Amino acid sequence: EAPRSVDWREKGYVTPVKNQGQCGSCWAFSATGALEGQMFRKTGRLISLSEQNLVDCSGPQGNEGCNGGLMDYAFQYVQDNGGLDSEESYPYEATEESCKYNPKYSVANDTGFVDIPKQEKALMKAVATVGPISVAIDAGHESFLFYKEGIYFEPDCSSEDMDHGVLVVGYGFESTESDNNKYWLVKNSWGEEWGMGGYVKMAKDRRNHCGIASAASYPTV
Ligand SMILES: *[C@H](O)C(=O)[C@H](Cc1ccc(OC(C)(C)C)cc1)NC(=O)[C@H](Cc1ccccc1)NC(=O)OCc1ccccc1
Repeated sequence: EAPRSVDWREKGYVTPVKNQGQCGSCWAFSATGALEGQMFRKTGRLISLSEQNLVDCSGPQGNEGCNGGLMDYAFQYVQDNGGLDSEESYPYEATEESCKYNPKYSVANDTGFVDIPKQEKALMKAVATVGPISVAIDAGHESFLFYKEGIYFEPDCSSEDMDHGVLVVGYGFESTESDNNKYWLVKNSWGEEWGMGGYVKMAKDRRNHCGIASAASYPTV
């Protein structure tokens, strides 16, 4: 099943890499990334969404602002809230502020989310059919912090204890690397100076490396 390569950037699903700065807001960037993709699918307009709106306002859903949160809680907030503001109307400050949500500037919405079954084959299918997917990974490693090029593979990685929300925008394979040659194409939120222009190729089909298939979901819009 599924194409041998997918890349939602080339279809215009994906906003430029952003930078969460010194705020534990990775979950919000992964969520706005998944939502940006699904709104684009619906409407043909690609609009950067407000991570700050999610940071300040999705407390009721269970999120903890700059201290952490889950993508599904963010999707739940957008639903509960009846909308989400744009990045330009509600810009990123990288700290906890009073919730400033103004429905007058809502440019997005959803009707819940879908959690993907915990298998890479299932992630493959969802990426191929739906668009960018929110995923969490065990990013807690020097080798990840200082990642720059190639297919990321970390022997001590965990498939069960993930700590970092990112966005899978596709998958592929190295004509270079073809032995364990496949990778997920992953949009991170640490600015463009990290990894490959802010992106990382995570090892694909290596028995759920770093837990990339263990917490995948997307908003239904
Ligand atoms: C976000 O950037 C995260 O990475 C954060 C933990 C963390 C690790 C390392 C850093 O340092 C920098 C890289 C420099 C920023 C910062 C923060 N992770 C979360 O927010 C997690 C990850 C996750 C896992 C699975 C699904 C979604 C997201 N969410 C979280 O920590 O969950 C705990 C929780 C919070 C609130 C309520 C209930 C549970």
